[PDB]
Amino acid sequence: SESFLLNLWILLCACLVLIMQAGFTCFESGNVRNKNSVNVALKNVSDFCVCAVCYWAFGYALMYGNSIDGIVGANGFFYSTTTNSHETSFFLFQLMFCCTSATIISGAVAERMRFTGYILVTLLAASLIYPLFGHWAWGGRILGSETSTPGWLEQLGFIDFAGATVVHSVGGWMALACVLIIGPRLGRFNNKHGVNQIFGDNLPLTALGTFLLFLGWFGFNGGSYGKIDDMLSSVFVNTALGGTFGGFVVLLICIWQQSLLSIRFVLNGVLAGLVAITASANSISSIDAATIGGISGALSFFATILLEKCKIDDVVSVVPVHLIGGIWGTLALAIFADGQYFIAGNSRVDQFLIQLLGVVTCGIFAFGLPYMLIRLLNRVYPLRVSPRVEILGLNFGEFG
Amino acid sequence: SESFLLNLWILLCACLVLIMQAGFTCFESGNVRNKNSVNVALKNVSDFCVCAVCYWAFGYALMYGNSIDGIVGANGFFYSTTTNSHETSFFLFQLMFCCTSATIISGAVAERMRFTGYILVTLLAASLIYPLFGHWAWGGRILGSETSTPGWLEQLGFIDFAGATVVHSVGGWMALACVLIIGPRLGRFNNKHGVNQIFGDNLPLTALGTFLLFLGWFGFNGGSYGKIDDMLSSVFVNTALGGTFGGFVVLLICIWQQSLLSIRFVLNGVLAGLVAITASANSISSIDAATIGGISGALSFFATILLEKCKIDDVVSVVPVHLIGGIWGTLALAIFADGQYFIAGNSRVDQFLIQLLGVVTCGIFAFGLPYMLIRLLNRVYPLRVSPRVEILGLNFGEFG
Amino acid sequence: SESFLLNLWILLCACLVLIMQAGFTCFESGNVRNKNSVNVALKNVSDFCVCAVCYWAFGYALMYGNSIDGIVGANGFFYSTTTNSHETSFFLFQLMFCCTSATIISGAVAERMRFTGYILVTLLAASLIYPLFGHWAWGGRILGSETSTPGWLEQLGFIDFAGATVVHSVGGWMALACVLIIGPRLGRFNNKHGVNQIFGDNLPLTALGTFLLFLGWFGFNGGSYGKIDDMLSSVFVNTALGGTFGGFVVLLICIWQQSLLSIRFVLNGVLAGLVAITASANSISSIDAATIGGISGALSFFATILLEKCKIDDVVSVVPVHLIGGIWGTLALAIFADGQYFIAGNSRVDQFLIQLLGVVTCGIFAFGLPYMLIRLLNRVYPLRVSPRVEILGLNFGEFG
Ligand SMILES: [Cl-]
Ligand SMILES: [Cl-]
Ligand SMILES: [Cl-]
Repeated sequence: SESFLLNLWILLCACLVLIMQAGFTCFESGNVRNKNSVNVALKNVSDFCVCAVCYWAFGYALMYGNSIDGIVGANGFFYSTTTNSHETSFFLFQLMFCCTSATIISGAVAERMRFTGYILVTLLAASLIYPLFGHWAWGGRILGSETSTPGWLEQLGFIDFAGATVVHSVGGWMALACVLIIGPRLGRFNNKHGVNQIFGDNLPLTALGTFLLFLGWFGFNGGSYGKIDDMLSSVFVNTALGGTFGGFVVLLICIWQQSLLSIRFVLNGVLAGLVAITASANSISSIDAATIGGISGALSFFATILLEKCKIDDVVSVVPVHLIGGIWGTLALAIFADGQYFIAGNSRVDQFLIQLLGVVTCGIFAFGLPYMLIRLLNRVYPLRVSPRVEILGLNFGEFG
Repeated sequence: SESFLLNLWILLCACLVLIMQAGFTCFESGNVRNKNSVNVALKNVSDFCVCAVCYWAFGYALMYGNSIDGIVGANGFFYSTTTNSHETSFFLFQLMFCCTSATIISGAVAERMRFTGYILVTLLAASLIYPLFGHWAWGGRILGSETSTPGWLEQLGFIDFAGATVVHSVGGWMALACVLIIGPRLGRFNNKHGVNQIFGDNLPLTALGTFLLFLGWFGFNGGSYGKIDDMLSSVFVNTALGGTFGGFVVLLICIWQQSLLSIRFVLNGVLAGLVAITASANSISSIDAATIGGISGALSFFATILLEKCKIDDVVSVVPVHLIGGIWGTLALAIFADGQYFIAGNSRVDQFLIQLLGVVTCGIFAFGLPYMLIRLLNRVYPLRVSPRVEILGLNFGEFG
Repeated sequence: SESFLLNLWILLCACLVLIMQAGFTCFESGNVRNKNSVNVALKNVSDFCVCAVCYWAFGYALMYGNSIDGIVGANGFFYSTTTNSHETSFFLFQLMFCCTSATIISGAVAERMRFTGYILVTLLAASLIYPLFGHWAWGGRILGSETSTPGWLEQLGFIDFAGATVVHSVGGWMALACVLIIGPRLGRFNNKHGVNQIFGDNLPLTALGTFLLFLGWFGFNGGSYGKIDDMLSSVFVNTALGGTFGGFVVLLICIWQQSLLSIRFVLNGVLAGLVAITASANSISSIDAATIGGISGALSFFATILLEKCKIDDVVSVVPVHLIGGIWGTLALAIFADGQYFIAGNSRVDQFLIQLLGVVTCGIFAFGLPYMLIRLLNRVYPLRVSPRVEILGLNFGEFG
């Protein structure tokens, strides 16, 4: 039966996506202080299970089900059986994407968000924000379907190969809302323009985590390809170049400017390069992959510094990596991608405009609505830990 | 040639099984104190090599060779060549299973078992217990054989898709024998009903380890499927749901009862869910996978507390995860599995009875015989470290 | 299209090779002191990105391009498009090999080499040494080419299945040059024959790293196979036996001689066994894989002790593992490999002689030339950190 190879491919790609969970756990846990080390681990596994349960129970239905009004899908609840012989593999892969998007959120708020806060934000992400935006961008993109209808953004021509916007930007916007609402760590910023660095206690784990993320990204992009043809290997090369030029560019910056704890920035550079090529890995050349990735690295470095100037404390640099990288990648698609991947009646300017409309829509929905709901939640159920718990650390203070 | 795809699948699944070794190393090492950190690592790599050598030299022969009397197989020693074009891939995968079962044993006895004790218990597991029980349950299940004869349990109808009993229960029973014989850590229990917690010093590594185990489990189940058809992806979905509902259920328990160091229990919940679906991933629905996994999570939580009440010190909760999860999964198969996977002349009651006979046989052989031999060994070659070595830690005390 | 399965195989094997990067990071970082922990991580990610950029930009061209004079290839710069439907997958896999070879170098010089020194040595490796030796040994071995010409060593009959010489020996020779030039750590050796051990502070990570390397090695060997046939699974079995007998033999030595911190040696044994079978995994029996791997383990143990006697400080034992294992594997091919894999007009003696010529050529070029250039560089740009930085540690002293 023909359908075997593609199913096996998707299943293996889904496995690689799951290693990104290990990667996030390591990346975050090494960027935090020992007194907070256990919290990050509990949240990463807990967040995963919650997200999976939600996506299985109804998130897949909302995102990929037949569209009632075009807002939201309305079938595929408690996913089990299908007549589409690619759908089960696809469901598993898409479940891993949902888990990715939500996991992304949690690294920004480290060292001062209460545990039940991670859970409630994860619920919001998995239940509403991710599947709804998902439907609008990718609602019609069901592997092996005969019967599918495009989401409204998708129909206007919005392109996102593997989720620079759908996964990465959605996570990043929600992370930005979270850090603005809970506020900066004690001791991070002082009085006028004072910025103290707070360094993780297990930074080798952050390099392990960077390599695990990089590995998982091959599955992330490779499993989104929708088929097999002789151009699949070009998605892999472009993934490798995106990440490596992201890091290499930051390395050049960093040698030049003699950055202290340069390890944080080069590692984030790699991740930003990977995020940026996620929109377009299938539609660009190797030179353009290097270019897009490299620029994303540079953007991540400058965005990190900008956030500090704004007194926003994003512990692992979710916003510089995922949000700025994801916006950059989504727009860059219009600039660099071979025009044959666009709508026939779209020029590069037309593609730029719809990529931008997607970016803006994502910001309004994934920053705007969470910002309002999380601010509401926080008035009646404070999300920041007590000063005592922050000082002593979530390990002893929160988890005894 | 047709046989290529299945061979490549098995080889990749075997690779995933090997990442479970990394996962066990991290899971255990994070649950132990720094003064013992090196011991756990030395034992994990050492145990692997010993087990592999044994399985290659003769364990495969005993487990899968043509059956002399039905007790034990008697060909395939020093495995090299075959006329079965699937046998070499299969041998490698089965070798990784043997290594899995033995590795499982070692986390229960942490912080007070002498190194050479791990080695001798590993020898017992790999040489006798695992391959013999293996033969009885799976002796006929040689990928691509024309000529095979079923083991006696297998012949009566005993079902175990990927080893809830064969791998997980066997390891767990041997772990239980080991902890009973070496006894509890100093400072764990006091006088009447006193229970002191002893917490690991690198618990982020235990989350890394949980994700690596979860990833490896896809290979563990996927490589046991015996073929490819369009239902393979359902084994993957059921694996994902088993693990995630295991963790999710414990999370619900834990929020409710406000558990201290909840991270230990949610992580074990995930592993218990995975163990439970290992018996039946190919024969149940997605809803039943969630159900079986979820119940396994709950059982693991309550079993953990029960063992403490019995003053049994199982450091990483091998028995709650692997043994209680494995027994539960093996019995649950009769309750939930589609009856088409049973013998034609078996009802659910008949299947329940043979699943139970398998459970009991496993306990008698894998707990009973090791308990007796290890107790004998311990009289003449004490397996517990000296109090000085336990207090100072196996790193300095044992490994200088 | 037929070419799909092999491409997917190569891409997945390349993914496994990338996990070796994670493995090296863990292996080295656990063998170093906490005060140096961050440096090792920064160097591992930085080294990767640099190597990738070089290999993409021109290293692939030098190594695999059409041969101008036979010294060096001269096309394939900024690799992008091809008419060979296997070439892109191959390029990615070969890029990961180049990164492997260079990464290997860096663990020997830990705790006292300046960061910019790692970068400059990496540039030398990736720009000149690896691709040029690569061309001579493997220049004609382009997956799916019709038009290829063999490198001069290759033409004489030099065999190296996956790079015991090309990857491992090249890295090891360059590592040896580096440690001789920067010299031993402060406090390592004293006066006459005094040897103080300096132990890593996170040795559990070195076991994680050993398992990740072992896993990646399946991809390393499997992706070098050049095709699919029914003997591919035998390369996997031989990989498993090589590594496990390497460790098992050292375990036997170590129990016997009661080695302190035995974990370091057994782990290195496993890696040495894997390195040794890298030359011949496709051409030997399972018994010979065990034999070659086992001997490599023993050699690694004795080489470790020898280097200490010579007052050479190789922190993670790169030279005992990669160089001594790689030389041993390359020569062992002549001894054990089925003669059908040789040139028709070559006996075992003829094969021995060309394997030896390859070994010697590699030493002259990959030790001799780097030794001279790095010694020159060091006169004008000292590669060793200041005593203050070594004592305080590269984390604070170098990275603030
Ligand atoms: Cl935190
Ligand atoms: Cl221990
Ligand atoms: Cl260093």
